[PDB]
Amino acid sequence: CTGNQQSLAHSRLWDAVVGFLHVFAHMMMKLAQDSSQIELLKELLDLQKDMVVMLLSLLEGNVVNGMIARQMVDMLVESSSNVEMILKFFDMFLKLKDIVGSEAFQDYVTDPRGLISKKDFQKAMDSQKQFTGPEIQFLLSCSEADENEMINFEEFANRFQEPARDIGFNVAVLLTNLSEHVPHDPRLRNFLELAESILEYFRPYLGRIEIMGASRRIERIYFEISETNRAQWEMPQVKESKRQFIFDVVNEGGEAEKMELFVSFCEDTIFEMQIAAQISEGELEVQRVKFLNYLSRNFYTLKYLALFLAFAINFILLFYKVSDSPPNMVYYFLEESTGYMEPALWCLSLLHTLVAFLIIIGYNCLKVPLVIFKREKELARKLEFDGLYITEQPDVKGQWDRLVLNTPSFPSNYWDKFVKRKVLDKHGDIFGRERIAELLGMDLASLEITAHNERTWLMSIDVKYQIWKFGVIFTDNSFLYSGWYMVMSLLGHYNNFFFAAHLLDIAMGVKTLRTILSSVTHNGKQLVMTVGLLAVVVYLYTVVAFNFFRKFYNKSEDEDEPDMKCDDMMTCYLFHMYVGVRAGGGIGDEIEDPAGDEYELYRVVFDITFFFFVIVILLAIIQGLIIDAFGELRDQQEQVKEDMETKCFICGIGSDYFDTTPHGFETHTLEEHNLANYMFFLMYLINKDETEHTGQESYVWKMYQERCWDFFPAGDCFRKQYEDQLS
Amino acid sequence: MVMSLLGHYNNFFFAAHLLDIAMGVKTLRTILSSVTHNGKQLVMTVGLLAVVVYLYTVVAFNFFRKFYNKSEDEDEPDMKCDDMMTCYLFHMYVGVRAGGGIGDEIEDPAGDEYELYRVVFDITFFFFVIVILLAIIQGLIIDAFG
Amino acid sequence: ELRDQQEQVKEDMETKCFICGIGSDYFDTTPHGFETHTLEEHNLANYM
Amino acid sequence: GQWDRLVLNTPSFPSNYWDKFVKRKVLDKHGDIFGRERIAELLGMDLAS
Ligand SMILES: Cc1cc(C(F)(C(F)(F)F)C(F)(F)F)ccc1NC(=O)c1cccc(I)c1C(=O)NC(C)(C)CS(C)(=O)=O
Ligand SMILES: Cc1cc(C(F)(C(F)(F)F)C(F)(F)F)ccc1NC(=O)c1cccc(I)c1C(=O)NC(C)(C)CS(C)(=O)=O
Ligand SMILES: Nc1ncnc2c1ncn2[C@@H]1O[C@H](COP(=O)(O)OP(=O)(O)OP(=O)(O)O)[C@@H](O)[C@H]1O
Ligand SMILES: Nc1ncnc2c1ncn2[C@@H]1O[C@H](COP(=O)(O)OP(=O)(O)OP(=O)(O)O)[C@@H](O)[C@H]1O
Ligand SMILES: Cn1c(=O)c2c(ncn2C)n(C)c1=O
Ligand SMILES: [Ca+2]
Ligand SMILES: [Zn+2]
Ligand SMILES: [Zn+2]
Repeated sequence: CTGNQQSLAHSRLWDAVVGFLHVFAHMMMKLAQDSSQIELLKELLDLQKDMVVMLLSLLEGNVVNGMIARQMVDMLVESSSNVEMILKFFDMFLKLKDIVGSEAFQDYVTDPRGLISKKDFQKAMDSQKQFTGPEIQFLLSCSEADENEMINFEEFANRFQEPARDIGFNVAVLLTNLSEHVPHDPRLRNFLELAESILEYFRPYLGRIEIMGASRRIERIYFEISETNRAQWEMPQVKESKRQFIFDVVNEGGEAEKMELFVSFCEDTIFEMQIAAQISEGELEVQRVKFLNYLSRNFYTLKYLALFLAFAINFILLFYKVSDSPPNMVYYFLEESTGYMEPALWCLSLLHTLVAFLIIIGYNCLKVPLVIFKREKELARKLEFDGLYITEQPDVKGQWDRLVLNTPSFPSNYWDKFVKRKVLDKHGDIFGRERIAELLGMDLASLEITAHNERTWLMSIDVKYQIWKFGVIFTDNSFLYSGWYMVMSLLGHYNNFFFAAHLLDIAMGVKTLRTILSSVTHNGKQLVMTVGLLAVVVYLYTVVAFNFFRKFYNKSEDEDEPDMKCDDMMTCYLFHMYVGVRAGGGIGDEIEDPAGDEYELYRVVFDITFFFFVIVILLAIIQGLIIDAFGELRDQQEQVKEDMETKCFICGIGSDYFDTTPHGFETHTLEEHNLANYMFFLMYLINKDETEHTGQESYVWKMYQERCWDFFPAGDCFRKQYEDQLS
Repeated sequence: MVMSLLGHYNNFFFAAHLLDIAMGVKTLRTILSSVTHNGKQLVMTVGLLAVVVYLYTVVAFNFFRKFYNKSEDEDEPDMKCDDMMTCYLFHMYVGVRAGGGIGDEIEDPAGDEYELYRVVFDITFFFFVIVILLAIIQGLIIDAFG
Repeated sequence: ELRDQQEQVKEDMETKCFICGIGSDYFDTTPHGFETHTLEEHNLANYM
Repeated sequence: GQWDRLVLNTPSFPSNYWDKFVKRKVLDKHGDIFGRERIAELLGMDLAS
């Protein structure tokens, strides 16, 4: 609201702030000289944290060159000599941790207790040339004396770091906000170099983002990112979902759902991260949980020991021979005279059947939730928004899903556990409350009569919900492939040739191969037709042979024994389709010459036409289709890599508009619109309270809690509105 | 230099310098870099050929050993498909080069015993290998040239 | 080629208006801009 | 890189790269931050002398 931000811009509020600036720079530098003064100083840092966030919330709704920004900067330079004293206090107490991490001063202490001598550590700071002369006696006075041989550099590093943590980040926000807001202020240029160390210690934990709300203006929004949110973001199990999410959105997804899939992806990744935090490192439950944690943690590598074994049980098997007298036919092993192979074969079989099971359990305990999360989310959301069932009517998927609504735990992974009430209330009467409570199993009256508002897993394991979950998982594809790998492994103990069907998983995983495997199924609906066309053409050329050319079809040399393959038309047709399309010269290559004048010319056309139509055209098209489907699937993976280096993926502005300066597009992508920044912003919003969301924060949040996507830039990024007014 | 020097050992080595015409002559040097341009995705295709011919060797070693008698002599039986390490080499040697698939080099399935199954074995070995993969490869090669 | 003539159609019908020769970019400066434009401004069904 | 980490001690590291004073430059610019004497030992400069 401007009407308050105008009145605050015209009082003596700056002159109030200047007095608060002068008391802050002098209270700390007096209070930093005792251990028994530290209780007071933590309160002071939390106070000026709340002061500068008032300055930030005063500087929201800010234009690039506005007088509020200009009254902010001269007030900082009317309060110069103290505001560097607070800046140098942040600057000295941050390099103190980075200096003491060097081994040059751990070598300067020879005490095994760690109690470094004061004058010894005094010349240590005098050895490095970054601090000043008065700084070390300021630091020696900050240190404890303890018979002048003990400063205890370890506790001295982190003592004044954790209470000074958020405020040192927060002051860097305001400095980098205003410097990004107004250009050409050399006092700010004096300020930014004076506070360089607090920038780089608080640049990775910072994140920038740019949203456009509040009557068509984009503005830089800033936030904190924890160490924990960046730790479980740079995991490959999270990253593999992203690389797929990059693919199927820019390839087949339109510009509309791009953002809707993005926040859905932001929902799903946030999920996997919760369940990865769940598994991060009488007692039957405890032992089993340790077992599961061990499994899932190794899960990525337990697949490699399954691949090895399987490539070994083969090199062994590749040594079978057959004979009558078993040293009827008795399959046995060559016995190459190495370590007894049979024994090792049995051992590896066992293993390959165990290390499969423990590949199934891992999948069940890792990738299941994120699927029974994707289903629950999508369902509930297409329920309380589109009113799928109560108003409209369904898709085998939908019919199957119309089974858990009665369940007492419908939202079992979808965080929102109140999606029951919402739908009822929003269609309360329109479709009959009691009817809706019956459909959803809420128990209406008693439900709302729940005392909550007013005032042994096997033991109670709901059956019906388990049935729904198993149905949906068995409907999954990747679980079916792991079920097939288990079933083949198990069946292998029946006959080791089945340990030659795991041998085959090298293929379905090895990238360049997996493409060649999807080629067939990519357009089978238009390759099966071609095969069928081959079947019908060979049919038509079989019928004529069965009406006029039966005479020639005698593939038996024996004078007496006549074969006459072309008598039972079901036999002639198979003869053609078996040795016809494989002759390479057509059918006429496998029958007697037409030298006989009888129908000689007609057969001379039958041969040539069968060859040309089939073995030159169709046995070509097919190959054609195949090779092609292999080429296109090698381009869909190309266009992505192309455009991700050409478009911003948030706004549809190419790289040319950001090529009018070095690293223009690069910098734009790297800080203006890193989508990682957006996904972090979503987590930061979800984490903090509601009573603390600032204006723009609460605004974007409340436009998210009802699924409106008008707060993404999509058309201009802070260099099309203010391009002229900023250099 | 090493080939030239070794040539004095046996003049056929003066047929390895003969080959430098190639590595310098532009239009050729391209054809030579084609193979190494994407070998990481052509070696995989070869390997896929190896594995498919393997899978079609195993079935022949479990049900079709009977047919694999490439020796005409009445007495002397060859039976190439007895030592699986022998049957697999027989396939990978005269299989992918038949141009009509493996079924072009064995006795006819006229015998009703497993006649239909062999009529599918032949056609599938031909289609999957000699029409698809021995095509892709050529494909990869020609492309890398384009 | 006969598999591309059927491609270009599906491409451009999602790129041009078919009544005015204005692409989808000019109607991309707002959500569903091109979509709304096609759906009410120029549904040729409306003309017929 | 590992192989290149062999000539830094050599008395003639910049043998074709015209700049033959690239020894001093690096020392001076990281003079203390990483220990002069340590850097002179790494680069075979013989610091003081
Ligand atoms: C380890 C491995 C390496 C290679 C390499 F080719 C590559 F280059 F790709 F890495 C090689 F390293 F060998 F060179 C190929 C496949 C595997 N196999 C598995 O990961 C594995 C093992 C057992 C059970 C299952 I399930 C799997 C497994 O995850 N399979 C699939 C096919 C990837 C599962 S899916 C159908 O994609 O969901
Ligand atoms: C003279 C010549 C002509 C032709 C013509 F084909 C062309 F049209 F290209 F000019 C021809 F004139 F014959 F038509 C082709 C190759 C040569 N060979 C050499 O230059 C030669 C000789 C000996 C040792 C070496 I080393 C070379 C030589 O430089 N080789 C390479 C292969 C170019 C060296 S590299 C691997 O490229 O570094
Ligand atoms: N808004 C964006 N516009 C264009 N490209 C983007 C955008 N956001 C991220 N990227 C892309 O993300 C990539 C970041 O580099 P990086 O290699 O780390 O990611 P990756 O190639 O997908 O694989 P990974 O990060 O897992 O190693 C860059 O290619 C960068 O272009
Ligand atoms: N003026 C127009 N510009 C671009 N596209 C148009 C225009 N008018 C109609 N269309 C196209 O007509 C299609 C309407 O969707 P719809 O699927 O119903 O038609 P269809 O795909 O041709 O087949 P059918 O309507 O018979 O089911 C949209 O793809 C829409 O882009
Ligand atoms: C896991 N999770 C989310 O993913 C989420 C949320 N609110 C919004 N989202 C996206 N809550 C409360 C939540 O617990
Ligand atoms: Ca508030
Ligand atoms: Zn952008
Ligand atoms: Zn129009």
